[PDB]
Amino acid sequence: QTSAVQQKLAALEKSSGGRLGVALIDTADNTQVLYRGDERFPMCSTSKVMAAAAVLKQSETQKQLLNQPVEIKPADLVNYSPIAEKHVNGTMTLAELSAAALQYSDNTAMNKLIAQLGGPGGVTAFARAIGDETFRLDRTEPTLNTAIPGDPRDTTTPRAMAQTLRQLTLGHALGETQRAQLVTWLKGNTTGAASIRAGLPTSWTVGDKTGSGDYGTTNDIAVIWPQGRAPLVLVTYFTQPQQNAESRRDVLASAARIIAEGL
Repeated sequence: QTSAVQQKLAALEKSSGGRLGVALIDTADNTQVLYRGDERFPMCSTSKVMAAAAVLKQSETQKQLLNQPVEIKPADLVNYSPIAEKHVNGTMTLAELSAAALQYSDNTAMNKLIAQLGGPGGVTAFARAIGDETFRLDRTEPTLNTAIPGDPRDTTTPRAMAQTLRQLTLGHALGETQRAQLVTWLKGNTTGAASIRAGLPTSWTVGDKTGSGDYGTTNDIAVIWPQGRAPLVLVTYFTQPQQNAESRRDVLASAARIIAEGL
């Protein structure tokens, strides 16, 4: 059971020197394309989607939760927090933290989302509650990015993440206003133009969350709205053998382009 698309993804992976994972869901017919779909990959910042969604779920029973202020102290600042660093010795609301984590990949903001959920295990508990048995968040930023090969911490599989991203953005894992808010945030991502988006026709609309970490780990998870047809969900995970390997967003664009050729 190896398709033309899977053979092309294998050829891409062989040329890339790394390990590639892909899961597509076409919501027009619920069909799937999987490449290493059940192998675990380090999530890095793609886990920010699960944390923001878990807070959105909390806000379904607390109408003012997203306006709740959270203190940002100098000691809270973790590498790559361009929004939180403007608010040190001040506050950001949970909505502001969600937007910063999703759209700017603000690490301190992610840590505030994790804390609001009671720790990394609270994010994992939310994943289980929406039917994801695979996702595990074990650490905070920045150590969740160590991406060590063979390490199960802070990993998921492409298959699971694609199914969860569908349920969160297009299904009913969240209330309708909350699903719309998540979609709005993802569509406003600033960090995605070189990843899945770069491999798709420019007329298609994309919301995505990127991730990057050690071992050259380069990830992207996306909901895709092609012109005139039902949306797609696509996840592309990539990781490399050397701890200091460089990012390869072009490999995710290449995977997305192969996927799009098969439609």
